[PDB]
Amino acid sequence: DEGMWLMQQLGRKYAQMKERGLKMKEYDLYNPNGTSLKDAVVLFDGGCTGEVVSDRGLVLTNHHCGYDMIQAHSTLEHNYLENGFWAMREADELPNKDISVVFIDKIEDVTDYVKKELKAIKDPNSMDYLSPKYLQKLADKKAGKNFSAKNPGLSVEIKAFYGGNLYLMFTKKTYTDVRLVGAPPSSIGKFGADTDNWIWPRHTGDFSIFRIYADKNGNPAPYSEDNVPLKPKRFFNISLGGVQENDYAMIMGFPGTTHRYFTASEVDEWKSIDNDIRIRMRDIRQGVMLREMLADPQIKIMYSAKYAASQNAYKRAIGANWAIKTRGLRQNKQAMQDRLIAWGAKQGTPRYEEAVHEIDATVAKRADLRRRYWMIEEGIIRGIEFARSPIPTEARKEAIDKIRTRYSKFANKDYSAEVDKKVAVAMLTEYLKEIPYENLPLHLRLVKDRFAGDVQAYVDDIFARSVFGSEAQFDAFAAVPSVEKLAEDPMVLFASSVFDEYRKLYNELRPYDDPILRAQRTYIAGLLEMDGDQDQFPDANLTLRFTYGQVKGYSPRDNVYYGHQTTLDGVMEKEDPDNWEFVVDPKLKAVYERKDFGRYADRSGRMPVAFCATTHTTGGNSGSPVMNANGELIGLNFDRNWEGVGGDIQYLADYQRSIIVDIRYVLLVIDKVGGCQRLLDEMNIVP
Amino acid sequence: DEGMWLMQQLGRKYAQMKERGLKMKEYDLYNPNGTSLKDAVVLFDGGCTGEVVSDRGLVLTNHHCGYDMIQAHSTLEHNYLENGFWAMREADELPNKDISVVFIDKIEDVTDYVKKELKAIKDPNSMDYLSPKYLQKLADKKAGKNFSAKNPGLSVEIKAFYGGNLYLMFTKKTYTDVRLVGAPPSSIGKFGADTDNWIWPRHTGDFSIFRIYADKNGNPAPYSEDNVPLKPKRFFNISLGGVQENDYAMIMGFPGTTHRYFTASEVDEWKSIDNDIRIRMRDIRQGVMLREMLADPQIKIMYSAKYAASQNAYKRAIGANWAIKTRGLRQNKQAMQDRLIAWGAKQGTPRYEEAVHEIDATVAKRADLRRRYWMIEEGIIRGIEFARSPIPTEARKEAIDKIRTRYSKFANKDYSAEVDKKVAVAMLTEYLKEIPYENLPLHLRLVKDRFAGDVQAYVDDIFARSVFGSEAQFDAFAAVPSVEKLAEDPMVLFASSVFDEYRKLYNELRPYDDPILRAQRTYIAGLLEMDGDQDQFPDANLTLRFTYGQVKGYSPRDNVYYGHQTTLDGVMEKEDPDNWEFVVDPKLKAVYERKDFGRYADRSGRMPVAFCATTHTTGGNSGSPVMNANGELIGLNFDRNWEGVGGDIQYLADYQRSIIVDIRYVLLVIDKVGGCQRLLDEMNIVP
Ligand SMILES: [K+]
Ligand SMILES: [K+]
Ligand SMILES: [K+]
Ligand SMILES: [K+]
Repeated sequence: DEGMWLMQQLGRKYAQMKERGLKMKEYDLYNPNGTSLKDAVVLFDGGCTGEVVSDRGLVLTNHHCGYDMIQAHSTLEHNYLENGFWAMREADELPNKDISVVFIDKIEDVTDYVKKELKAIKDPNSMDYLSPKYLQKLADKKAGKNFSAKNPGLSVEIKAFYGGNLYLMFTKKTYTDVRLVGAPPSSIGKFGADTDNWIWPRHTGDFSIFRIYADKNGNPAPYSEDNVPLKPKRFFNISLGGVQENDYAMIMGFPGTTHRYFTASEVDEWKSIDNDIRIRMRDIRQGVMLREMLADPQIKIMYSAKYAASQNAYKRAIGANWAIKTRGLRQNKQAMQDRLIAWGAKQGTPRYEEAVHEIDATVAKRADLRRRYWMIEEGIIRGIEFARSPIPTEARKEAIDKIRTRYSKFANKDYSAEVDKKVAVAMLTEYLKEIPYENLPLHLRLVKDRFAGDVQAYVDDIFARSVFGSEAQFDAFAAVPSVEKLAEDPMVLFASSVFDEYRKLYNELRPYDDPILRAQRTYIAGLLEMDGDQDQFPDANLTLRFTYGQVKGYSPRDNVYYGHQTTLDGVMEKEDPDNWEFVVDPKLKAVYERKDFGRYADRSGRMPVAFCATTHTTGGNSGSPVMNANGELIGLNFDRNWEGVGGDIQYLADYQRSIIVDIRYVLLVIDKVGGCQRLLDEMNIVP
Repeated sequence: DEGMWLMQQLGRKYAQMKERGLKMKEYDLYNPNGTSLKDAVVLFDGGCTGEVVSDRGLVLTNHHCGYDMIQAHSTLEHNYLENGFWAMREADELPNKDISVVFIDKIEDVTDYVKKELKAIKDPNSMDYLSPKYLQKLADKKAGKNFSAKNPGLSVEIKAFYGGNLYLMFTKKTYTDVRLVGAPPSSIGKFGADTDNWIWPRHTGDFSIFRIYADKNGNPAPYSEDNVPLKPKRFFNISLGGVQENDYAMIMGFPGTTHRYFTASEVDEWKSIDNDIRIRMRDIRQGVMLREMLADPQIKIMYSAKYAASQNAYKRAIGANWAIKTRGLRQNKQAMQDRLIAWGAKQGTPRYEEAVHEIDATVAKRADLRRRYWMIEEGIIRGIEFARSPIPTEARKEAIDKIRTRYSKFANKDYSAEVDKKVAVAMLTEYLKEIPYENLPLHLRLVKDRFAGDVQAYVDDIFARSVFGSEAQFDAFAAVPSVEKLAEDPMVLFASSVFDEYRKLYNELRPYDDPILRAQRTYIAGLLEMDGDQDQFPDANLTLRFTYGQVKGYSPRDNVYYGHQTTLDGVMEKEDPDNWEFVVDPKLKAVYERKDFGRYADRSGRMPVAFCATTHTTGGNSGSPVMNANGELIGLNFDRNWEGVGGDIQYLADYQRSIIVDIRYVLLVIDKVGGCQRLLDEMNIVP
C-alpha cells in the first residue's frame, strides 16, 4: 500500500494496516518512550538499512551493502568475495575501518520550536528553513551543550519534512565497531546481478551478516579487543512460518528521495528532458559498447562493468517513462493540483494557485538551460571517457610525474582509445545535432569551423596530436616536455572546454531550485490543510519510515502473471557455468540434488528463494527488515521491479513491488553452504 | 492430451475424451457410412487444413494459408495483402489458379487386402510395403477401373500406418474452384509474425476466408462463371459462447510427421548431429547477418526476410534441444524399448530386441557421414549464398543470356556480396574446424594448400576473380567471353565442388534409411501387440487425425505463468508504428478506443484475441477447426509454442500447446474491420 510513513503517523495508519492483516499492538511496533521493534532497525554504513537479529548484536543486511567490507578483507589466497566468509567463533569476526551502524534512539516533533526560531530571520525568501547548518545549530541548542558528554554515543539532528511544514528531531546512537561475521559466495549474493537488475522474478541470495561490538555496558566504543558483543534492547525473532499469497508484510528502513508532490509541469519536464535525454544518449553509448564487446573478447572484459553501470540508471529511466506513458502519472498530478486550486477558491485563498503557477513558470523558464545541461552531462561528461582526461596545473619534473599519475588512471587497463573514439564519434554526432553552434562548448565549434562538419576527423585529430592520445605519445611528451604543446593540446582543450560549459550551465540553473522549493512549502501546506496527512505521505529524506502491504505478485502484460514467490528450482533453470552471474555454487547444487532443505522448504518440498510485496520502497531500503503480521522477520528487502520505479512519483498498486530475499533461504545458505551453526543457535527462530 | 488419432480410433478414445468434457455422441463426430463433423474438415491446398462454416460453402483457414492467393490478386493500386480484401457480394469473390480443397469422403481399413497382396513379393527386404507407386496400384485395383467415371470428383489413395502394420484407404473428393472471399489486412493477419514466431502469449488474427464453388448438384467442377456455391452435407456452427479455463477442446486436421517411435539412439542422434549442428551453424550465420543489418539500414531491408527464414527452424531446434535436455525425451524412449525387450524375453520372441539393436547399429554406423552431411548442408548449402551461384552448361551467345538470367537471380536486389563474404568467412571457419582436410569438398582444400590457412584471403580471391564476383565482372565476361576463364572460375569451382560432396554424402546415406524402416515395422508391431493402440498413436503421415484436450495455459519457468487467453489489450501493448510487424490497423484501434465489441467480448468487456489448448498438433494443423464439447467452432489453430516442439517425439503435457485464433475475434474483424455483414448472416452463429 502507498506511502513511506513517519513513525509519528503510526496511529493515523493503524486501522488501514489492521485491515491488511497487522496483528501487533501499535505500542510494540513503535513508541516514543519505551522499547519497540523500531529499536531493532539500523542505518547501516550511512545509506543501507540493516536489522538486529540476535540478543548478542548480530546484524543482517544485503550482500551488496556488505560488499566493500567483504572485498577489503579478501586477498587472492583468502578470496572471501568469491568463496563466502564464515567466522566459526566470535574471535574470528573481522573488524572494519570507517564503518558505522546507527540506531534511532528517539524521535520528537520540534515543528513549533523551529517555526518560532525562524521568525528571527527577516528575509521571507531565506532558505535557512532547509539548511543543514542552520538546522544543526537549532538541534545543538535544543539538546544543551554537554549533551554529548552526558550521553555516550548519542547525537542529535533536525530534519525538514513536507517541504518545510514539519520538523523532527532525531537522537541517534552510533556504533563504530561492527565486525564481519558471514557472507555467501558472490555467485549466490550476486546471482543474476546485472542481467536481472530491477527484474522480478528474482533469484539472488543478497545477504551478509555483521555483529555490533560495544563496551561491557553496551555503549558505543571504537574498535578494541576488549570490546564485547552488544546486548541490544530489541532484536527480531526469525519466523520459520514462511509466506503465502496475500500475507501481510511491512518494512522499516531509510528511503532517500521521492517526488510525490511534483506538479504536472514537473512530470512533463522529467519525461521530456531528464529521462528522454538519458535514454537517448545512453542507448547510443551502450549500442557502441555492445557492438565492440561482441566483436572482441578482450573489450568485453574491459568494458562489461562500465556497460552494466550505464545500464543501471538507463533501465530506471526506461521504466519511469513507461509509467508516465501507460499509468497516468501526469494526470494524477494534474488532478492533485486542480483539486487544491478549486478548494483554494472556496476558501478565498489564491496562494495555492499562485504557488503552482510559480512552479510552472520556473520550469518553463529553465527548459532550454536544463536541456543543455542534461545533453552535456549524458552526452559528454558521462558519455565520453576522454572528457575526463588530465587537465594541467602546476627546474623539475615533479608535475610531469603528477600528470603521469592522472594519465595512467585515465588510460588504465580497462580503457581502449579505439572504443572511446567510436563512442565519442556517435555521442558527439547526436550532441551536435541537438545543441546549436552558438551554445556549443567552444572547442566543439571546430567541427564545423575546421573539420567541415566531419566529427570522425575531429576526434581522430584529438587522438593523433594529444599527449594523452597514447602511452607512446605520453612518453614522448615526458621525456621532452613543451609548455606550449601542452597549452594547445586538443584533448586538454576539449576537456577544459566541455567542463567549462557544464559548470556555467550548473551555475545558471541552481538559482531556479529555490523559488520551486519555496512554492512547494506553500503547495504542500495547502494539500495538508485540505485533505490531511492520512493519505499524503511526506517525501522521503533519508529518515526512518515504515511501509505496509501484502505478499503478492502481478501481471506485467496481457496474459502473463508473475507469482509472489521464487524457488531454488528457478536458480537451477538459470544456471550457466560460463557466465559469472549465473554460476551455481557447488554446495548449493548438491543441496538441490539431495533435497537437503532441512526445515526451510515448504510442505511440498519446494525451497523458497525470494518473494515480492506491495510495500512502497525506494533507494535506501536495501537491507530493510520485512516483518509478518506479528513482527517476526520473514525476509530482507534487496530491490524493486522496473515497472514500479515510477512509484517515486506515484505508487502503482498493480505493478510496483519490493523484491525480498526469503529469510528461509538465508537460513538455508547459513546452514548448508556456510556450515555456520552457531549463528542459527544464537537467533530466536520461531514457528 | 497426447495423440494424433485415426478416425477408426474414436471408439478407443471416446471414454478418455468424455472424461475431459466431450458431450457429443460418437456418431456425430465421425462415422463410416453417414454424415459427421468430419465432413466439414478440408485439406486446403495440399498442406494446410480448413473448415466449412456455412451452408453455402464458406471455408475458414489461416491468413498464412491464404497468403499466396491474396498476394496473387494484389496489385500496387489494389493492395489486398496490405488492406484486407472483402468481397461484398458472391460475384466479387476471386477465383484462384491451381488451388484445391479436398474432403475425406470415406475411410476404410484395407490392412488385410494389402498384407495379402504383399505376399506375392518374394524379397523379404523389398520396400514396396511403403511405396506410393505400389500402394496407388493397389488402390486403383480395389476401387475398380471406371471408378472415376462412376464417381464425379472422387479419387482413392492407400496409406501406410504404424510402420507398415496398418493400411487405410481414403476416398477423396476434390474441388478446384475455390474463390477468395475475405482477408484481414496483413498487420492483423501477421501481427508479431517474426518476433512472436512459436511464441505464446500470441496476438495474431491469422485467418482468411474462401468459398467452394461447384456444379448445380454440388459436384466438383473446374472454374466457370456458371458454377454456384457448394451446398455442403455438413458445416460447423459457430459458437458465441467463448472459452474458459479447463473447457474441452478438440481439433481435426492433417498433421505431417512425428517421430513417436524413435529409439533412444535416434534421440541422441537428433540432438548431437541434426539439432546441435543446425543451432551452431545458424547462430553463426545469423550473428553475422544481424551485425550487418544493425550497421546499415539498407542491409536490414535486404536481409530481414532471409534472417527471419533462418530463424524459423533455428528456434525450433532450440526448443527441441531444450526438451531433450530438461524434459526427459531420451529416458522416455529408453524406457519404451526396455519394456518391450523384457516383454519379448517373456514371450520367447527375441525379434523385438534384434530390431532395436539393428536400429542402434545403423545409427552408429552412419554417424560420421550424417555429421558430414548436416555440416555441409547447414554450413554451406544453406549457409553461404554463393554456393548457389551459376554453374554452366551449355556461334552465339544464347547461353551467355541464359547464364545472365541465373546470375541476376543470384545477385538480385536483396544480395550483397559484402554480406555474403562476411557470412562465408565465418561459416567456412567453423566448417574447416569441424571437417578434416581428407573429407573436404576439393576446392576447400585450397585454403590450407594455397592460402596458408587464411579463409578471408580465400574468399576474397573467389570474389576478386570470379565472373560472378560483381555485375561489372559479369559484364566484362559477356561482353568478351572465354571458355577457359569460365572453366577455371573459382566461384564455379567452389559451387561445383560443394554440391558434389553434398550429393555424394546424400547418396551414401540413403541406403541406411531402409534397415531402420524395416526394423521399425517390427518394433512397432511389438509395441502394439504388448500394449495395444489405446495409448500409442500412429505417427503422423499427412492424413486426417483428431486430437483432444483442454483450454489451459502453462508455466514456462519458475514463478511465471501464461494464461489461456490473450486479449485486444495485449495487441495495444505491443503497438509499434515503426515496426511493420506490430502495426495496429486504424479501424481496429478505433474499435478498441470505443469498446465497439458488439456481442464478441466477454461479460467484463475484455475482447479475446487467441487462446491455447493441450491438444497435440504439428505442422499440417495450420487452419484446423477447434471445437468445443458440443462440436461448435470456437477457434482456428495457427501455431504451437516453442516449449512444445519436442512434442513430435514425446507429448509434454505441462508445456506443449496449440495456439489458436479465437473465433470471436475472427467475427469481430469480419464485422468491424471488414464491414462484411453478409458473411456473418450466412453462418449459423449459436449461443
Ligand atoms: K536495482
Ligand atoms: K528515489
Ligand atoms: K511457427
Ligand atoms: K512435424
